[PDB]
Amino acid sequence: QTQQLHAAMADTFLEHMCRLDIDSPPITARNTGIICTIGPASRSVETLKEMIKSGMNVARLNFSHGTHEYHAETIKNVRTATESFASDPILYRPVAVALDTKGPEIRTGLIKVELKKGATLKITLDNAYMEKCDENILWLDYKNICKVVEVGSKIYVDDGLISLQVKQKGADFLVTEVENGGSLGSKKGVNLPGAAVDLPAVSEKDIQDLKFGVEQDVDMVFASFIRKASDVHEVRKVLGEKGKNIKIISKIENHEGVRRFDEILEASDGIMVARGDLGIEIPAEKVFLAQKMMIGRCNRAGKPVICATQMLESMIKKPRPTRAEGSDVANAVLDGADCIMLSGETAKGDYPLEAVRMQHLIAREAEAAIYHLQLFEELRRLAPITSDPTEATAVGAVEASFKCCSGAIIVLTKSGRSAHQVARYRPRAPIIAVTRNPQTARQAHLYRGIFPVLCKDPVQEAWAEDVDLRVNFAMNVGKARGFFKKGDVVIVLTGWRPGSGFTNTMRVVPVP
Amino acid sequence: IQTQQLHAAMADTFLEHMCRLDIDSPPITARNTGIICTIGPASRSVETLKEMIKSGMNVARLNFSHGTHEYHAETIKNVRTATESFASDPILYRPVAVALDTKGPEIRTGLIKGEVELKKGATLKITLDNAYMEKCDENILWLDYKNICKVVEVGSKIYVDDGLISLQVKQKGADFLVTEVENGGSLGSKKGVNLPGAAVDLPAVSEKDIQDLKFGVEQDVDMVFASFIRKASDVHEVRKVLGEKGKNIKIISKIENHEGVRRFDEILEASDGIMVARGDLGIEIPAEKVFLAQKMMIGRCNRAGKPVICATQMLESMIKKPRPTRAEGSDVANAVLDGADCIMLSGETAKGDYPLEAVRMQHLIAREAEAAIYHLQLFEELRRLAPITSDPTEATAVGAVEASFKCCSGAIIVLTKSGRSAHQVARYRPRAPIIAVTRNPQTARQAHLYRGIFPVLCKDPVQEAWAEDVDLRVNFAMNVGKARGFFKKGDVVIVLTGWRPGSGFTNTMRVVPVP
Amino acid sequence: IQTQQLHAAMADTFLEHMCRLDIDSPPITARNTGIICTIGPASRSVETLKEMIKSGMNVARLNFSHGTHEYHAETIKNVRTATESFASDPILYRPVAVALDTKGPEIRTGLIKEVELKKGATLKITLDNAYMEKCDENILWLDYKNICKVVEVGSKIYVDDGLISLQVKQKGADFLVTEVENGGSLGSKKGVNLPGAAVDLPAVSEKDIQDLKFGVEQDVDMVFASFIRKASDVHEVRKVLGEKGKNIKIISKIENHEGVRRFDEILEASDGIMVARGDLGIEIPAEKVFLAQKMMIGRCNRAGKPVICATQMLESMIKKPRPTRAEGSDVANAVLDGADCIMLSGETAKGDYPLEAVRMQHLIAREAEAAIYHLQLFEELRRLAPITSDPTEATAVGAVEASFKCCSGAIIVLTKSGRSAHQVARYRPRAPIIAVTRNPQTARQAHLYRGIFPVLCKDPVQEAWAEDVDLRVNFAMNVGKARGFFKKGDVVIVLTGWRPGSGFTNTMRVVPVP
Ligand SMILES: O=P(O)(O)OC[C@H]1O[C@](O)(COP(=O)(O)O)[C@@H](O)[C@@H]1O
Ligand SMILES: O=P(O)(O)OC[C@H]1O[C@](O)(COP(=O)(O)O)[C@@H](O)[C@@H]1O
Ligand SMILES: O=P(O)(O)OC[C@H]1O[C@](O)(COP(=O)(O)O)[C@@H](O)[C@@H]1O
Ligand SMILES: O=C([O-])C(=O)[O-]
Ligand SMILES: O=C([O-])C(=O)[O-]
Ligand SMILES: O=C([O-])C(=O)[O-]
Ligand SMILES: [K+]
Ligand SMILES: [K+]
Ligand SMILES: [Mg+2]
Ligand SMILES: [Mg+2]
Ligand SMILES: [Mg+2]
Repeated sequence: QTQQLHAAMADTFLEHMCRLDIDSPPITARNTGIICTIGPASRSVETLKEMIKSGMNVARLNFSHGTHEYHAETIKNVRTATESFASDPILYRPVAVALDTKGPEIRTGLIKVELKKGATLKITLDNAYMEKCDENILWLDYKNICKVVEVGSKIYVDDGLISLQVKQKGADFLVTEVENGGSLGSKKGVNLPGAAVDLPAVSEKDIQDLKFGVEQDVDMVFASFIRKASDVHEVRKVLGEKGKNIKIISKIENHEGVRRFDEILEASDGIMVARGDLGIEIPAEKVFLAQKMMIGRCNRAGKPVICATQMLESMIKKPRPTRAEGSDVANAVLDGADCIMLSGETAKGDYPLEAVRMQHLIAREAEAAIYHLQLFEELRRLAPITSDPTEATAVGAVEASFKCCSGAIIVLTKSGRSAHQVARYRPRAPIIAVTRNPQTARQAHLYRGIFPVLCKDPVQEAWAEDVDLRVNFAMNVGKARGFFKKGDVVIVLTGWRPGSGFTNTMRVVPVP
Repeated sequence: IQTQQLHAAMADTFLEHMCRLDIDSPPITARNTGIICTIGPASRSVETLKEMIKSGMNVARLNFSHGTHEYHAETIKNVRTATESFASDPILYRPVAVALDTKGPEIRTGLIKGEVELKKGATLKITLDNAYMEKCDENILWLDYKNICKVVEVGSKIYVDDGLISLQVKQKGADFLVTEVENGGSLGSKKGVNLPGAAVDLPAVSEKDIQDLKFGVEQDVDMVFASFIRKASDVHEVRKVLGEKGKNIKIISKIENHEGVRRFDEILEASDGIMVARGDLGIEIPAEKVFLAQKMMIGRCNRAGKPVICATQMLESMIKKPRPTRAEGSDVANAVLDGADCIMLSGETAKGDYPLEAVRMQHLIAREAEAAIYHLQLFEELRRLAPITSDPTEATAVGAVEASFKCCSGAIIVLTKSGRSAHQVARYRPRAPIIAVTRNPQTARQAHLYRGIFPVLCKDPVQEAWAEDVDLRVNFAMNVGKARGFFKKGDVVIVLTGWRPGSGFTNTMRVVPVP
Repeated sequence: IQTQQLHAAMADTFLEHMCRLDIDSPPITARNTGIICTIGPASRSVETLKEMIKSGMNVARLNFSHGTHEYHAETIKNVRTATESFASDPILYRPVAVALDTKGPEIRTGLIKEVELKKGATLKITLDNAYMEKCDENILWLDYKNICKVVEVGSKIYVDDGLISLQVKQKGADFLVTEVENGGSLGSKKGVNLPGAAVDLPAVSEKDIQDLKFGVEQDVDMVFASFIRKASDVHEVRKVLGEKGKNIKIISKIENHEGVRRFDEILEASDGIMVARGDLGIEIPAEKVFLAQKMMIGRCNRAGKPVICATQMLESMIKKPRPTRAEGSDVANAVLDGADCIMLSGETAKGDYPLEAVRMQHLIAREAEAAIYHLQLFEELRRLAPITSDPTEATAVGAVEASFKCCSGAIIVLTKSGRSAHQVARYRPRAPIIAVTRNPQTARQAHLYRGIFPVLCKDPVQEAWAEDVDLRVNFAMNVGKARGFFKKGDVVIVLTGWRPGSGFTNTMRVVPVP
């Protein structure tokens, strides 16, 4: 029994669970993409190389902190570490760069502090106190707060750990009662659930950052606090035609984003289940519901989805994660998430590498436990009857791959989409996407199962032989990575002519 | 609005699928189930034999329990004359197989003394005395089976003429038997006799059977329907007689008795296909049990990828009437819904008053039945029970069929020499017709045994560049498709080829628009 | 090893289920599908009519397109004489329903001057009543006096079970000139069918009203209403049956294109449906019948209402003691489709082998019932069942579920109107439903539903209602033992109510047999 072969042959979901075996080793290929946030603990080229070794697929820059040149330097360090392996196209791994926006977030000022259950707290908009915060007065970013808050509303501060109830309202001040204490630091996040904030989804600073990313030639944008389709369209407009290829991933962080989800998903390249803010904005017991709902609909719609925030919190201070954290990652993968994300764990943690290694390990185990019979089956029934060659070839390829127990599905692609279409049907076997486009190579990490492979060889002449060469390139990468051996059987997808959108050929071929 | 039960096939449950079946939903012009017609007095003329091909006959059956070698030699000639009369156009031409159905170990009566009527109660004597072999009446009756008195019993039931006459043995003699008529009816000349629950010792392949098989090999037949097969060793005997000169001739075992049903897995395994011979079976085992046997055998053949023919009395009524009974229409439909590769007419086309109308009716019902097939559940269950194999051809076939459901394709075009590339696509039961393009005339004719395979014979000379030779055969299929109304210009199609010439290199699937 | 296809029903897939079907696995002695026999010259005698009950006839059909009112009045008397001849023993006694099948809006020819028709030779059709008994190869008379208004130059006219076909060449005022398209010999008073032509004959005619009112008086159990085409036609039958016969079940017969199309409309207004294949097979194309049949049986199963598969199930046996392979196959499939009842017409009305025909239906239905994939069936019937807060329904589903679990020999159900039993039936248990009632009419009507064994209690109403219940439960218990449905040690499901009167069933008990 390899990678839960006996588990996947079961008739029922329950019999499948019962047959799950801890002593059944997974395949060396790991399908779920890993996204790491880069900060003080992971910024050095030296450790940044080791994160790629450990399995980081995408690098996140959080734009709610740091200056433009702080990030410009981070990107440089990432590309230095990444291209340090470029001297060997076979073992080399593309690494994407992601810009996560600040967005319409509310922050406190600087502390001059411990708060007590009962003791009152005044909230001012007076900029004279913006660096003089204590147990009596507190300053905020949101200068229009007094228009949307209420006598009796709950205000949450610092990851929703401090809660306050508004007793009295003023013109530019609010009198609150501390409902649960804890200590208050500098520049902390503020939430207002059940209160319709009027801050724009794309602000002035947001426009600056997006235009900056376009120039830094980023791969994707994680747009914070998206609440409707019109907000997604605004991000597109700002990115413009110069960055029209940059992927837009909408972050669902609030009640409205959950509710107008179908509206949003439709207008976006992908979705991130931003659990941090979401866990404050809606009740904490409801998050798993939202998470599973969104991952399912993304799976149904073939668009990428990232499970994010607090997946391994413990590891910010500890070398081993809690049982619940290990359980959380596994389930996120079993839910069908394309990518999983580390934040604090890799930005400011004491154990950034161990945290990444742990994500690889769990995702690989979780991928084996996937009931591929029922999954692929249900994904067919819900797939549309289409007369598009590419789609038909993709379904057929995945189907063939389950039948001949193949080691990989090799796919030649320019824009990435040929590979995207194979991925949405979730084969067991890894999809090796061979492209010459460096950007689509990096972007391919958003999709579950896609192993992007960048070809550096010059364009041969006879297009037939040029194809063959790229196919053999994939073949060598496969052998070297231990995805398959010599005698093994493999699926190869090509097109009848050059250019995007002509994939129509599936071949079953033994390995050289 | 809603073609070939598209709304019916999209249902979640088998019951919801039945409820959504709509009489006003027209089927596709392609009909997948093969039709096999028995040729006799009513269908022997080249002239009417042409019209049977027009109507949809795919295979011609010669029943070798009647007629002389040269009677059949002439029938075959007439068949090939009618078939090649369309050969002047490779696009509209249809290959037609020839089948030899053996006499086998059957028991017959003698001739009625110069129609005798039998009465419930009146006794009847059965003699082996060859002096009475042409002097049969209500008192004496002669038989073929000279070893009958060794396997029959005082109290055994003997059935005569399609099991319509029944007799109980009262006394046993050395060469005679005294019986009591249990239900009457009139007795004719040379009628079939059945002995259920009595182990007959007649050989499966007799001397006459060997003569007929060797004759078929020489007449270059396509398939053998072997009567009264009871075990694997009987199948192996047919192989041996057919020899190396006729090693390509398909062996279809006919299940006609209790033992054949029981050692079925043993038999199917050793045979190229199976025929559910309902006529004799319905006498040999209880009539209420036939449907069980039928459904069991069709399912196991579907599981095993081997062809299966539902046979005998599918449209009896039409021997004398232009319209079939409601039960007969229902029977054909169910046979197809059960998953039968071919359906067969016997008396209906051999000696009937309406041979053509009988064939037209089979086409019509089979086409309607094929639309009503719950393809979601069928294909699905055929995957789960398909073996995990590292054979390129098989993987390409499954993927092709899968792709065809996805892009709603009009056909799956398959280049094949031996037929097997096409066989492997057929066992997964696509909606779309499989157009099998071959140069081998024999595999073209044999391809009719498999559900969904449209054999197409290429007469063009071998082009040079093998690449272009392939392209030409692919375009040949394309033209046949357009002309037959299987697909139009803009339509999407699946094409299966190999990486090099020779059998067993199919590994390439292409999704291609039609010229 | 393996009783009534136990190994076949344990399969994971429909295909694996087919493969595991075994001819050497004997069925249970209980047979669930109801048998309906048409009574005529061959089966009219009290003496043979007793033997039909012995063989398994559950309902008796009277075809009202032939015979006079007193012909039928006599037939009914003979049926009730044969039936009550077993009444001297309540345990072995079997209730037998009486059914009135209407004539309806049918078209007939006149009397022959038999005459032979030839492909090509022309034929004139007259409405002139002077020729109504002078029919030959040149002239032919008809019932439908408004025919010339709905037929066309080029229309096809079918005569005698759709075996003769004619094409209209010229149209007149009261005549039609046709060309014979396929011959055959023409007899007296034969059925005529006009497909694709909208006939304006009323669904319930004057004669139909007379027959319905006659049935009400003869205290019939059900009405098979011919040529129903819309819900308004069903409502007309109700009105005529009135309040004096409001308990008489209305089974609509689907015989034409319009009836198929407005089926949901019809089924919804009717107590049940009959797939009248004879006329339907002429009215719509013969290749399309199986589709219609399977569609209608499925929808009736979904809707919990009875459905009868009818006409030409065993034609061969009108003249032969053994049926054709196709006929044996047809019956089986009709049962496998989920039909509540199967019907013999010519086979028992005018056949040479009425008894052998009934015995054959028993035998096939019993084999077919064993082959039923009960896992998938019951399962799909739950998913499509409505979430209801009705006690009776909940108790029925739970009972059937319990019966699959404890491999029970029966489900015993006390019922007055029959409905408690109807609700258990629609979920299709393996085990036979023994419905114990005192109402003689609901006992006879219970035969319309698959699986229901109606049992009539003749004992006087005991006093303590608790003991009165117990007695009826023990009555069922004795009937079960005597019929060989179960033994002493066996386990059984019992359904009762908390108080007397209809619609209080809410109690399910699992009980060993005395
Ligand atoms: O970007 P897409 O839509 O995946 O297109 C993939 C294309 O790549 C090919 O494999 C060849 O690519 P090139 O044109 O770059 O040589 C085509 O056959 C196919 O149409
Ligand atoms: O059904 P078969 O006998 O395996 O035929 C499949 C063969 O057809 C082909 O497409 C053409 O074969 P030939 O060139 O020998 O005619 C081969 O590539 C492939 O091996
Ligand atoms: O099917 P119905 O007409 O609702 O009959 C069920 C009724 O029969 C009983 O089992 C017996 O009551 P009766 O004595 O009135 O017949 C009741 O408990 C129950 O309400
Ligand atoms: O921004 C995030 O990652 C969040 O809110 O979880
Ligand atoms: O062999 C046959 O076809 C039969 O017995 O019916
Ligand atoms: O009347 C009928 O029963 C029919 O037409 O089938
Ligand atoms: K024969
Ligand atoms: K009638
Ligand atoms: Mg956030
Ligand atoms: Mg035979
Ligand atoms: Mg009728």
